[PDB]
Amino acid sequence: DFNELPFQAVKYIQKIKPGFKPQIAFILGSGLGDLVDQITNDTTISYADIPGFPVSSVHGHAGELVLGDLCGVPVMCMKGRGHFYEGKGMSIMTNPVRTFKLMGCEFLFCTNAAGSLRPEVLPGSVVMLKDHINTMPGTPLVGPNDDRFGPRFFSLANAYDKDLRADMAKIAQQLDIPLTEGVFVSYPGPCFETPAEIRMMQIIGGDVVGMSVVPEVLSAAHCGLKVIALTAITNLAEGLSDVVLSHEQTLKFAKVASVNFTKLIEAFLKSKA
Amino acid sequence: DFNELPFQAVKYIQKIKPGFKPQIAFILGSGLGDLVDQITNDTTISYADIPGFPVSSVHGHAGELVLGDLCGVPVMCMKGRGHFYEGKGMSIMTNPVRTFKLMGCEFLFCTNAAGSLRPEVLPGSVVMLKDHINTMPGTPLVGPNDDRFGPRFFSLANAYDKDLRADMAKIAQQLDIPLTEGVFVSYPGPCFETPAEIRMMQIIGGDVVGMSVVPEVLSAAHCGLKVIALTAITNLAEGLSDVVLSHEQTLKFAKVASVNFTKLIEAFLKSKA
Amino acid sequence: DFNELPFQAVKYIQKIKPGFKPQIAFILGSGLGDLVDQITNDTTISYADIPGFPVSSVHGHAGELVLGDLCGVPVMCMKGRGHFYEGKGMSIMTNPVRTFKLMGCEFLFCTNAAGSLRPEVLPGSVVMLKDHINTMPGTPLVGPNDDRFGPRFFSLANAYDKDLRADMAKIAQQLDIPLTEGVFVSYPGPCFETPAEIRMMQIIGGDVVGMSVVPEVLSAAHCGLKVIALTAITNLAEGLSDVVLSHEQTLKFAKVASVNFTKLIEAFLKSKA
Ligand SMILES: O=c1[nH]c(=O)c2nc[nH]c2[nH]1
Ligand SMILES: O=c1[nH]c(=O)c2nc[nH]c2[nH]1
Ligand SMILES: O=c1[nH]c(=O)c2nc[nH]c2[nH]1
Ligand SMILES: [Cl-]
Ligand SMILES: [Cl-]
Ligand SMILES: [Cl-]
Repeated sequence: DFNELPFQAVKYIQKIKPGFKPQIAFILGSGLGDLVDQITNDTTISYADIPGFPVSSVHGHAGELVLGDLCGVPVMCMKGRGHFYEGKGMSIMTNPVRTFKLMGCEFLFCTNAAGSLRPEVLPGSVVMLKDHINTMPGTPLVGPNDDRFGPRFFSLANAYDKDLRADMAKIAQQLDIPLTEGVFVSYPGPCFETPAEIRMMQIIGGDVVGMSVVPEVLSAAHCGLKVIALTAITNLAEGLSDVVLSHEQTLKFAKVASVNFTKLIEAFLKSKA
Repeated sequence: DFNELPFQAVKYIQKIKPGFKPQIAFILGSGLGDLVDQITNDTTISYADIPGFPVSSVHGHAGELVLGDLCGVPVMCMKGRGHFYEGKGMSIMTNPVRTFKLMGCEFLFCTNAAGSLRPEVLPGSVVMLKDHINTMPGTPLVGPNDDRFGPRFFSLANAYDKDLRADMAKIAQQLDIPLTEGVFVSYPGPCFETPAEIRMMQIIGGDVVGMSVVPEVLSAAHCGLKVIALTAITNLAEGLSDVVLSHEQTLKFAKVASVNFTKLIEAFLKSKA
Repeated sequence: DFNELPFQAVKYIQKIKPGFKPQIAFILGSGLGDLVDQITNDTTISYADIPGFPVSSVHGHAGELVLGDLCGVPVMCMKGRGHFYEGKGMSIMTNPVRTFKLMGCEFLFCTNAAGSLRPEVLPGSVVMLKDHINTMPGTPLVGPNDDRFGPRFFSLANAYDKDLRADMAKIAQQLDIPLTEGVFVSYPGPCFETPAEIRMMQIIGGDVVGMSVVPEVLSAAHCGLKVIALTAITNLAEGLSDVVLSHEQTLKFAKVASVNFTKLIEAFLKSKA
């Protein structure tokens, strides 16, 4: 029955907001939740009410899907995501991503907060992801394949769509907002990484490290939903500075990064309208 | 009851083909399924009918065990394997390998199709595996130990038997068929690897990358079944060429590689008869 | 109900030994089990009788908790641990560690036997751990967070307490016992590592490799229990010598290492009394 959930999600969403045809899906991580306040003609749906969507174990911290118009683009925005560290496995974002796909989104704009493995890319920066290295155990597609959504095996050669990256690089350049491209390393968490793990990630070629992104990106590649993913850098990774990592610390720099992050998103959306 | 399955498999196989005493076990991966057509005095058993053997989730694509004589050697050939990405865990090949052991095979000849991490080892090549690096989560032997089959802890120093490798290297040299030796890196799949993951695998010392081999090889080391393993290279690994990876692409070069792969297997078997 | 087990463990332990107020917790791995013989005013409790404590699958090899006075310090010593390879997941040491915490221990002294990734650190040596790289799948804290014990996210910057390391380095220097500091790499097991895996671990910056430590250390960091961890080197890691790895081989050098290991522990305890 897990496999049917996106079809039920679609029927539910279509009944709540008849007529609505989203063009772009968003996943809103730390610092970017507030972007939903800018959506007009909006409808908000609790994840508790949408089949297959993640429900947090923390009382009062369940996410919401916001549907509406943003900068001339019809969007469906997940305010909140599920993570591998929640204990529901790597497939925790597969049904939501398939729901974006079936709703007709042309692509997914994934956002998250994370640490920089490069000392010269500082807290408060935004980075555009160009590839990943997965260190979470397994992948979301382990298990029987649902061929309704995609093939048993699939290439990750364009997992972070090349043309969307070129589109956004042009926007950043127009805005004079620095936007490096980096390789994302996933980590299971929910502890932050040790300093030795961070040095390992540098050795194997990582630029950014975090606890999300990979599950939803792999689920998207499987069902052929294009992805662009940008990250708010909230700290240099463990061992690279003397800052104490904590969710409070994360949220501090996520707020900072959100100022330019929002300018990039708005200009990008206006360019797609 | 999972632990008893090989004893039931043996009783079943012995009833279907009384008298048969296999000398060598094979696991036949992509391109090498057709080798079963060369077996004489053959009996074929659907995996569905053998306790503990893997049954695919894909309608009509269940494997078969073929018992008979090949080039003067009594063999038992698994046409098809189970993989970690099927979602039954790392132990999906443990009962079949224990079945080879209890049936009396002197060793296991493992075959698979995979990508080359070395640009100079080209698609259509055959490589002999000499060691592995496991990146799948856990190992097949996680869980209580079945001491009927092997010890709680076990060395992997000769996981790809040294003397069998020397035997096969002599065969390849006699035949003038190039046969490099390589370190195999396992990957969970069922996505292919990203280009950054491939560079990571090069950095850590890999030569070949694929989605099988390790589970059955670790299960074999535990129960003391010797292993020789050869791989058909079906592509350079992701990012090392501009080919699009897909199962169709795999099968294309598996057919090519199978020509020399079969010559090596036949000469090797004649040398053991 | 898993989450309540440490509270039940505490009530049970307090009833069996009313009044007892441990200052330091120990986990006793290979070669160091015998240290419990030196505890006075001792009480011994089978793990079978303590809620949440690990019970081995091997008949007759269940561990025991020993409570008493050692070198002027009230201690609670786990003689035996649970491991990831037992198949109960990464959380197999979480309840025992939380039990140490609730009992009031000021820190945990973790001990284990393991392989050296450095050829110049020889079998029979003792190493003090300063950091780790986890290669086991996931972490003990994957799943809903029990905020009674610690936060959803947590830093590993001081996972091997810096001041305890300085304390012990002074002891080793006073005793003229060599004590290098090393990065520990965890491995799922229960196979030992391949030679290629060992070279990978050297490449990524490891100094010592073993099948425990990480689960209990991460559980301790989550609930804020300070850790000092020392390792008995029982072999150079696979491929670095011609010794055959086996539990028998491990136990051989664990006995050797235990002589200086015990001197270090005794002097360290006297310094804390
Ligand atoms: O895994 C992570 N590592 C970090 O450094 C970080 N910062 C924010 N979020 C993060 N996640
Ligand atoms: O994991 C894999 N990587 C590849 O490049 C490949 N080619 C065939 N089969 C393969 N499996
Ligand atoms: O994973 C391990 N690797 C080893 O070399 C070793 N020696 C003792 N115990 C060990 N565990
Ligand atoms: Cl985030
Ligand atoms: Cl194959
Ligand atoms: Cl130990």
